[PDB]
Amino acid sequence: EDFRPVVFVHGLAGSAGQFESQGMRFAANGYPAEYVKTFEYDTISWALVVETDMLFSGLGSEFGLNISQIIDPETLDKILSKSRERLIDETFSRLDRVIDEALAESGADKVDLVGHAMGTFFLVRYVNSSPERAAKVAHLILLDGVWGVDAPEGIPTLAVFGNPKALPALGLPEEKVVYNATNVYFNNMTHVQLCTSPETFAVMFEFINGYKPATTDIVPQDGDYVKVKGKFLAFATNGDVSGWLSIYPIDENGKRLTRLPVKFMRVKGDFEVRLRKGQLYEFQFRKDFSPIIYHYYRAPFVRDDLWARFLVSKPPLDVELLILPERLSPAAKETSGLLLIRYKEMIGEYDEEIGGVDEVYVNGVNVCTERICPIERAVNGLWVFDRGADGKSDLDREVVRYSIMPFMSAADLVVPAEGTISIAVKSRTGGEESFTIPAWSADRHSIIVQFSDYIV
Ligand SMILES: CCCCCCCCCCCCCCCC
Ligand SMILES: [Ca+2]
Repeated sequence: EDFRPVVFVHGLAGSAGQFESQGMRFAANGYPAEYVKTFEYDTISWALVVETDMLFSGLGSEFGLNISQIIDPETLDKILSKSRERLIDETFSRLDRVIDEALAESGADKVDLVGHAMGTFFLVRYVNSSPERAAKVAHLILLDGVWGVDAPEGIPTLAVFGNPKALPALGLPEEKVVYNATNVYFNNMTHVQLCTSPETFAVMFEFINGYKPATTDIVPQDGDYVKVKGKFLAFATNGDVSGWLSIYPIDENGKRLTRLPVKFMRVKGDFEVRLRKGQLYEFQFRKDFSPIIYHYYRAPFVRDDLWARFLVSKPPLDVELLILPERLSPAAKETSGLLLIRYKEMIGEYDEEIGGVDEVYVNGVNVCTERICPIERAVNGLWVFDRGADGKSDLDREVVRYSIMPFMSAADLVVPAEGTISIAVKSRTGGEESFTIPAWSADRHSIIVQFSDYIV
């Protein structure tokens, strides 16, 4: 219509998935869906080579603490041998091409840029790098990231900050400011929650358009079908993953309704398919060079979604092998193993400012406890399996191997591989969501369930 394109840049260990709900909100208010673009990049090399400062000097987080512990000391040397000026130049030239293609497609003369966390550091350096690049930017939005620096010269900038306690608040408390920018605060929100919230959407839309949006809801569209564009990619490093995808419509207990899949395809990174609005589906994937069968579950699509992401574990940060000892035990034919994901921190420790606790039940047992999901761990990914493969559910003994992974935690719960698994969430901001799926065995299968990041 009379709108300009918007481009989003994610933070450390992030992807286009943190702007998926915001893209659907922009389209519900009149934007052509294809006007909302995302730029993805390898965050492990960027942090170590370009943002070494933030990494070991708090500007950022505690990944620095868990780099030598996770990445192979040799691999780390290969990464560190890369030229910094070279990495900066080649990555910025790729963003140039994404911006130029959005301008040619829309006829606009400028675009709006949005960054989250480490992505804010990335964008301030990008806009400051040349007059030519800044001349193509109408507005810059910085979400819960950098502070204590000048907004780029001549570009209207908005900075939005969340609850300091949220993560290592060992620094500035409730007083972070970007110089010469409009600065505002949401003290009731955690880190990733601030990026995906409907209140943040209303603030960004008014800053760039001059009026309040008519709605912040994810409005179902008319028609029987929806267009879905997605990608299978490596966690954190974000490179394209190759494999085979089978899609099956399923009933209320997770049983497949058709004999053959409704869609079957060879995927190399990005894929596109037409599906039924409001219908529950199972996305089965087999990745090249692994015999494991993956089953991904989520709520039905109610409108077109051009930003879906399916995360896959790959070197040099193969987080999934942390679970291999148990997958190799004879007991694995008898239990299931699952990963629960939500781009809005799951919190089991009570706090006033935040004002609420989440409850997450698996076969009736709450795994979002004060011990497993404390505020400081900012849990977006929760692993549930039988630690030790001993047939015992010891929920009070922490699973130490995950204490070193960012945004993740784990629960020692025996889930029998017979019949179905029941999963239910009661959100700290109100409302509930539930799933029933088959209890696939861990010796040959992996289960991923993604909860919606906002329930009205
Ligand atoms: C700021 C964004 C945080 C994102 C947290 C994601 C947690 C889930 C990690 C999934 C790792 C790959 C799993 C592959 C399938 C077993
Ligand atoms: Ca156990």
